[PDB]
Amino acid sequence: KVFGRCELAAAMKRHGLDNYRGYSLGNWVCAAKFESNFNTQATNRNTDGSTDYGILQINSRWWCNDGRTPGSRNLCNIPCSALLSSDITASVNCAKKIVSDGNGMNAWVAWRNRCKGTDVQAWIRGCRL
Ligand SMILES: [Cl-]
Ligand SMILES: [Cl-]
Ligand SMILES: [Cl-]
Ligand SMILES: [Cl-]
Ligand SMILES: [Cl-]
Ligand code: NA
Repeated sequence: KVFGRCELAAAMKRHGLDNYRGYSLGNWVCAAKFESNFNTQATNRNTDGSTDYGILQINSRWWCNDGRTPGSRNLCNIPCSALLSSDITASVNCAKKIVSDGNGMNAWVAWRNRCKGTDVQAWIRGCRL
């Protein structure tokens, strides 16, 4: 599923991401835009053999099991394929664990390089929330 901007903002708000660990909703929409272009089915392989999955490009090196990342962890206790669903529940719940692990949203490289320090409120401007 390719979400619209305001559609995704509303879904993330319903799932409790607005101001989660102090990160306003616009931060999460901005991260999703540049990680996946709002596409739940996005995948990308990393140099070390791990793979990033879904709307927030969560990495099989630490967070999910895809059966092909030897020596990795599965800290969200899910198969990585669950992060590609049109229902974003699994991605949101795993992202909550990630952002709580000490480094905040700096875990998302695209957030750090393209959202951090910008006017992220623009990403939810005009949306009915
Ligand atoms: Cl957009
Ligand atoms: Cl915001
Ligand atoms: Cl594995
Ligand atoms: Cl949902
Ligand atoms: Cl933080
Ligand atoms: Na893994």
